[PDB]
Amino acid sequence: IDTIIEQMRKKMKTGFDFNIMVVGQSGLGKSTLVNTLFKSQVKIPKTVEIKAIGHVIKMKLTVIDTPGFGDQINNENCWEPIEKYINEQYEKFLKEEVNIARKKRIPDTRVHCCLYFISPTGHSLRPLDLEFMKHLSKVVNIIPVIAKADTMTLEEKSEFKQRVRKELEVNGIEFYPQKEFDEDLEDKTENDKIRQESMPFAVVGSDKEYQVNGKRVLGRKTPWGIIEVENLNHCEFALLRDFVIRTHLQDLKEVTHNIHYETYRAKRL
Amino acid sequence: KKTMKTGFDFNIMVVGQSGLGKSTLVNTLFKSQVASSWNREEKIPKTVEIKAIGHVIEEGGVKMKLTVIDTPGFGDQINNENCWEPIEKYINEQYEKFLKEEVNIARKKRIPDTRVHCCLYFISPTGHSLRPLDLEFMKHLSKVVNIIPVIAKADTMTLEEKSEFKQRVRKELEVNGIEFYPQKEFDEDLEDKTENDKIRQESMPFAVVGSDKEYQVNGKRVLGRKTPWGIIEVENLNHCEFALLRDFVIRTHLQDLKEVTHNIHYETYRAKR
Ligand SMILES: Nc1nc2c(ncn2[C@@H]2O[C@H](COP(=O)(O)OP(=O)(O)O)[C@@H](O)[C@H]2O)c(=O)[nH]1
Ligand SMILES: Nc1nc2c(ncn2[C@@H]2O[C@H](COP(=O)(O)OP(=O)(O)O)[C@@H](O)[C@H]2O)c(=O)[nH]1
Ligand SMILES: [Mg+2]
Ligand SMILES: [Mg+2]
Repeated sequence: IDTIIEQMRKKMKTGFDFNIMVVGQSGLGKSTLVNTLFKSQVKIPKTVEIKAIGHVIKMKLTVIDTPGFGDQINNENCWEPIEKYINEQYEKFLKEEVNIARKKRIPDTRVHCCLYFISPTGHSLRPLDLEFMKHLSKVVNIIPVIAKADTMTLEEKSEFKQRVRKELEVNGIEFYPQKEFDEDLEDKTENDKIRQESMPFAVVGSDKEYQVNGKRVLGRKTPWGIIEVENLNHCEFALLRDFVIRTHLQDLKEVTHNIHYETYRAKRL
Repeated sequence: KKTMKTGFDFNIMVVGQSGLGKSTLVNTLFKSQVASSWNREEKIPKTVEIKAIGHVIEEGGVKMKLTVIDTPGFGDQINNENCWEPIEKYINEQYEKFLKEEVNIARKKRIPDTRVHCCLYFISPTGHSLRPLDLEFMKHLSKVVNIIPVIAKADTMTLEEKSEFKQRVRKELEVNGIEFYPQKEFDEDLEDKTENDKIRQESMPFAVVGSDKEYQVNGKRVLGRKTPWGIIEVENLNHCEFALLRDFVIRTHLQDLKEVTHNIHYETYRAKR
């Protein structure tokens, strides 16, 4: 009997893979948001190693948690461990793609999406964050996210989202969705809304559940009330959730393959 | 009874990375120590120069010149080596001034005192351990001024998060030999030690919320932050510990801060001069 239960836990073939990474200083809620993402589609220690966690939704969703980077006294080249991980998956894929083993289906561990967490300071972006995002954008789709958005009043949040958008433009930071890859009027219309209003996504994370309106929901219980993570009246996690998992999942993979990976392959060959 | 002149000068400096509510708390300190007033509309600009703001304050009937020194943030660059040197320089510049002035060739009855008596070091509520830059920065400052660690934006935390983080900060500071005020080395007897043990092990670091804006709560206007869920009241002990910090620095330990500054820190400067 005990043996019989073991095979059941072993287990689900999937049609495709999607891989998201979270990146930024320690203490910004990255690991919490990883768990939040997983609990939206079904104490946390400091993260000391890059770790990939997968779950079947059929698709295999992998979320890659990372140690804090860009939070030290000296941060020169602090992006290199992340770059190394990303390029390792490109190299893996390159060799799998030649396909000597003649598989029908090729495993894809490449990072299709990188959530870059920005601390909610109210002020101009850190030069370090600008530099970090610049290096990452060369090799992966970057999506800027404002961490711990419950830190901000409504006015502070609007002001800061606008500041971040302006400073990304001024500094020439490539982030997804890139205007360069808008196909038509429908894409330009939807993506302009995303670029100019929705982004950067101001999120709150929690893997704790509370009953609100007689329903179990993800929420953050502060001493002043329960912040409902998936309620758009409370934060923008649901906008981020739907953007990455529903509306632009396929687009993120296509840019990853046809642009970032092809750039890797070009340089490799 | 009461007179126009101030009894003494008291100088507080706020230090920490940008975006931690430092400049806001500067404004909060002055507003808590004072009328019907319209709230600030414009955002406080990023602080890019060291700036001393002074006002005559009353506290328990006595007038003091309270100066709060606002400072630029740090830690936001690729390379933050030696980012404490500008603050160290200001602190030493005041010691130097006092040294040149205390000779008192002008025969003044009172000597103007611009020395930093108290330095509030703001720590981001990160949940884990301290940031290495913060540890190093505090380690350097603790050798030349009185440091009090403060958890910034404490409304960021749940009650359990706040409790654990306070302990983690204390443990980190102790393991690293960081002698923040009240320094154990200067504990003079058992009564002193028993009392300062409580401060070091329970009171500190203070978890604060800052706001120089006022909102009506149950018929009274109070300092607070207006969130979608409610008003976080800065001077309410049930909401945060700003009131404890203010009372500690302005009333109960003000003179002790000044004495440690003059008899220890300033004397070490003067000896090394
Ligand atoms: N205020 C606030 N705190 C959060 C949020 N998400 C996580 N936290 C807390 O922030 C601290 C660090 O979270 P963690 O997930 O470990 O961050 P990481 O170091 O970036 O992985 C913990 O105390 C969390 O409970 C959030 O959305 N808002
Ligand atoms: N959540 C929270 N935000 C605060 C607090 N105090 C200030 N702020 C906000 O934090 C941002 C930066 O404040 P500022 O005083 O300029 O910080 P400084 O750069 O350290 O001087 C502003 O949006 C403030 O309104 C606080 O106690 N809690
Ligand atoms: Mg983590
Ligand atoms: Mg400031």
